[PDB]
Formats: sequence, structure tokens, C-alpha cells
Amino acid sequence: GLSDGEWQQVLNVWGKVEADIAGHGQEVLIRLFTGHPETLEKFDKFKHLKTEAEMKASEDLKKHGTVVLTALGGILKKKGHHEAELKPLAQSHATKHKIPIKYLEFISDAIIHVLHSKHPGDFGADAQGAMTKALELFRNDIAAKYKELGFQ
Ligand code: HEM
Repeated sequence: GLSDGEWQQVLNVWGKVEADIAGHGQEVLIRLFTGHPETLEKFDKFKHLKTEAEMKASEDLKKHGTVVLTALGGILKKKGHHEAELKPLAQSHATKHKIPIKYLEFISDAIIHVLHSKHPGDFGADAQGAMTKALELFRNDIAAKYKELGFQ
């Protein structure tokens, strides 16, 4: 549940991500993998990445960063009316990829970190608040589909 003003802040912030979707995507995943090494083990196609140099040097990691943020952006543009978009992602990540809701908390915090890192002093207190709310809404609606499936 976000206000109209809050949704406007979220979509304003997203303009930054849209100027460099791959760069933001790559940094969000690198921050996830480096901060939480177990998350890398969920990706059979990125397990071979033994170093952050290998990570930064991976074209396919950049590619998947674009896939992830494009999907998230689509959802954010629905301003909460995202059932059709979110349900299949929830179901894929629980049933096929086996991703605990904890890892979605990790990637949420990682998005906040990357925005401050790439835009220092240009990601204000109101902006962080609005983006956090959106990411919690997203996370919480996925958690609901996880409880439905009894997935832990
Ligand atoms: C902001 C949250 C995220 C979004 C928007 C997102 C989105 C996506 C999309 C669109 C795909 C491809 C289609 C599909 O399989 O459903 C995908 C694949 C996948 N996701 Fe995510 N995802 C998120 C978070 C996570 C996290 C936190 C992990 C792991 C720690 C994860 C692991 C995977 C894996 C293992 C695949 C398959 C990669 C492959 O082999 O091609 N995801 N994701």
C-alpha cells in the first residue's frame, strides 16, 4: 500500500535504472553473490564464478541482470496491481528455482545499496523510503504465494 506521491518517487528512481539497465542489473547480482555466497549456489550457470573479477567479466551475468530488472520494472510500473505479473515469478522461484524468501530480502537490500553506490547524494530520504515500501510490497506478495504452496 503506497500513496500516489510514493509511487511517483519509485518511478522517478527507476528512471536511473532505465538509463543503464545492464549496469544496475550486474551490480545488484554481484552485491547479492558477494554478500551472500550461498545465493550463487542457486544458479547452476553462475557457480563457476569463483571471483568478483570473473563476476564483473561475465557477459551472461550482465544478461541475467537485465532479465531480472526488466521483470521488476514491469511489476513496479503496475503500482501494486501486479497479480498477473507476480504470480508466475512467485511460482517459478518457489517450485523450480527453490529460492527462500530470505534471498528476496537480500536482493531487495542489494538494490538499495546499488542505488546509493551509483547515485551518491542523489537518492534522497523520501526516495529510499518509497523504493523500500515498493520492494516490501513485492516481497510480501511473493511471500503470500509461497505460503499458498507451503514453500520454505
Ligand atoms: C527482484 C527479484 C527478482 C526478480 C524480478 C527475478 C526475476 C527472474 C526472471 C524474470 C527469471 C527468468 C524467468 C523465470 O525463471 O521465472 C529468473 C530466473 C532465475 N532466478 Fe530470479 N528474480 C529475482 C530474484 C532472485 C533471487 C534472489 C535468486 C537467487 C538467489 C533468483 C534465482 C533465479 C534462478 C536460479 C533463475 C534461473 C537462472 C537460469 O538458469 O537461467 N532470483 N528470475
